[PDB]
Amino acid sequence: GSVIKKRRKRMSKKKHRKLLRRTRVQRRKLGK
RNA sequence: UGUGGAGGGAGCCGUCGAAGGUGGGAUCGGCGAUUGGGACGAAGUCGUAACAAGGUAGCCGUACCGGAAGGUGCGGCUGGAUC
Repeated sequence: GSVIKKRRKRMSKKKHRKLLRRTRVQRRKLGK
């Protein structure tokens, strides 16, 4: 088993997560 | 025998009636000032996060935080090394 794969996975996950932290307001108070 | 009679038609009325209109909706596309992140880039800036115990072992899930890689906490795994 390697960890390169899991790391690329992890990075995509993290960037999407931080994007959601930054847009937690706009998503809610836009898409109603 | 007579403008007689059935009877029929014209004509008219009603049912159904396409197209035309009104109506608020569905669905499908396009545009959209601005805003995202995605790929590639020549060559550059910021750092050293990772690979050897990568110099704080990494990694999974989650929460918080941070200029950025990332850091810390709780639990877990070895796909973790020496003795």
